[PDB]
Amino acid sequence: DHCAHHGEKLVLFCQQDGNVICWLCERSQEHRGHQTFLVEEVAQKYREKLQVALEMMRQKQKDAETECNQVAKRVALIARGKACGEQTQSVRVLISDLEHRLQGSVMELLQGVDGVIKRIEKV
Amino acid sequence: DHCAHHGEKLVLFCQQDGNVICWLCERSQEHRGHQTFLVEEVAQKYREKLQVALEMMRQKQKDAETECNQVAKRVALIARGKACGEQTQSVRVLISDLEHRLQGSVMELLQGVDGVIKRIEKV
Amino acid sequence: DHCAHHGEKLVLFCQQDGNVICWLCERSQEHRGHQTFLVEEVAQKYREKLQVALEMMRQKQKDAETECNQVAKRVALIARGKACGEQTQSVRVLISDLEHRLQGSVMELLQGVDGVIKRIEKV
Ligand SMILES: [Zn+2]
Ligand SMILES: [Zn+2]
Ligand SMILES: [Zn+2]
Ligand SMILES: [Zn+2]
Ligand SMILES: [Zn+2]
Ligand SMILES: [Zn+2]
Ligand SMILES: [Zn+2]
Ligand SMILES: [Zn+2]
Ligand SMILES: [Zn+2]
Repeated sequence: DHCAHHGEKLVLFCQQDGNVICWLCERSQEHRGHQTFLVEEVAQKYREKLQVALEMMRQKQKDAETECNQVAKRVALIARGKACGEQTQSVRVLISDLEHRLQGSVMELLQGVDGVIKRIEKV
Repeated sequence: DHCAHHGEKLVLFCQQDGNVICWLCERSQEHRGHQTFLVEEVAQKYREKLQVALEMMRQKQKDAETECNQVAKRVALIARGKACGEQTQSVRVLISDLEHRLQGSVMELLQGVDGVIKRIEKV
Repeated sequence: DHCAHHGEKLVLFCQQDGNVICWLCERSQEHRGHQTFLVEEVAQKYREKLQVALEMMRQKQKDAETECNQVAKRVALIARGKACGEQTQSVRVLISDLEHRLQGSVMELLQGVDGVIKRIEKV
């Protein structure tokens, strides 16, 4: 909950970068013309954004594996089950990440959140 | 002298609200587009504004009661003295408030000061 | 490294004044419309600016005294050596100041630096 570089409170959320920063960070050239908000005023927006993204991926994952289960119930179908495992990997990691961000604190929720958003957009 | 919500120093005076706030308060949506100044740079303006308002009300109160004393010196004049007591109430409370704001600290002086101004304007 | 007036960290450099100030200083009327930067982001600019200024004055001083040495090697030439001592005084003090600013910390480097710049410009 503290900026390791400046030793100040991490309480500002930059919309350009999706990072949680301190007031001295806000002055640096990195965020010269960036719009910041209080962490306490963007949490709900992103929390609901990740909740829906988690739900839609859980549904897509449930559909995928119920199908993958029928194949495995027949047993080279083995290589097909291997493909499904490799294709759905990034979803399993993303689902895990969102479950961590939602259950945890506001720091874990928002830091680099916009990066997790764009990864969700990819699938 | 501290913001109970954010634990920061109350050193900023918002002109839109007439409140003494902290730097994190200044970031919240409550003061999205409000002009703030240092508490130490608006005290004199408001101090003299309240001094004159106190003086003009003390004079109006002195005139009123000297008149109210003549009536009571006759003794239903009793109900007339009761009316005067009810009519001049808000002035007695305002005079008291200003005496508290002027004698005390800068916090008591400026917090919600603009609210006391508009009440002074009413009479 | 602390603002004696406000007790806050001296981490902001005002370009209009050439002073190192705190965030409460930045709010005062003194710097109403001044551009500030992080001390950590202007040090290099001024450090190199003073390095070149020191070098050019050391060279001008070396040339001057080697000439002053020839005169003193003859010995009223004494009054001429006295004039040289009085003429080159401000350079000897400026050279000393720059050597102090460059060797020391960022505070000593930048505080009132722009004042030392204009004195360097005079010669
Ligand atoms: Zn920082
Ligand atoms: Zn940024
Ligand atoms: Zn599968
Ligand atoms: Zn506050
Ligand atoms: Zn306000
Ligand atoms: Zn009366
Ligand atoms: Zn200061
Ligand atoms: Zn300035
Ligand atoms: Zn000489």
